[PDB]
Amino acid sequence: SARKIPKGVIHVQASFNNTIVTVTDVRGRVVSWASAGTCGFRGTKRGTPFAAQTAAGNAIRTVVEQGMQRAEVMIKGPGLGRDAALRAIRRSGILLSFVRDVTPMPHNGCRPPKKRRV
RNA sequence: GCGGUGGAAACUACCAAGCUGGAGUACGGUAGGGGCAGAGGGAAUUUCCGGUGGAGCGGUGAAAUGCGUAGAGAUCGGAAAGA
Repeated sequence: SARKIPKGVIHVQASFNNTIVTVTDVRGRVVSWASAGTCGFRGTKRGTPFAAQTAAGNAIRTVVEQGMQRAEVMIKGPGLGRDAALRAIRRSGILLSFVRDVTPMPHNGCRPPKKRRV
């Protein structure tokens, strides 16, 4: 089990080739995580909006032991996995308070690597 | 062409004396990522230290090497580091 409080943050690591749908409490002990590599298929298929939908659905379908009402989602990063994930959470329709972005916006910190030339 | 000699004085040069628009300086402002030195800053990244949780994470045209049950990645806190 857990603390049994039905409010908790959801983080969506939407990568450029993957998604991770994790869900955790206010302190930060994770109650479940499920990614595109978690839900079966793996390779070039993972990181597509069907993987965001299935990974989000298989992520938050297992919080029915909690039955969280007051949801709040804190996504991160670029990729094709955001909008399908928000349509998945709104499909489950639980009390999504506010979604938000927490993406790392650097202030010219490190040099990003070589351009691809492909 | 060179030399001697007699004349001219506009121009270059010369002698002397003024002139100011050229150029500077004095003064008052004024704008500036001009330079150098000293302090201070916060994102981000990486690594380490803790709590969670458990199988992938990462990557690609598609894969693979890598890393991961010695608990990775993700998440929250704690430091430190250089750029």
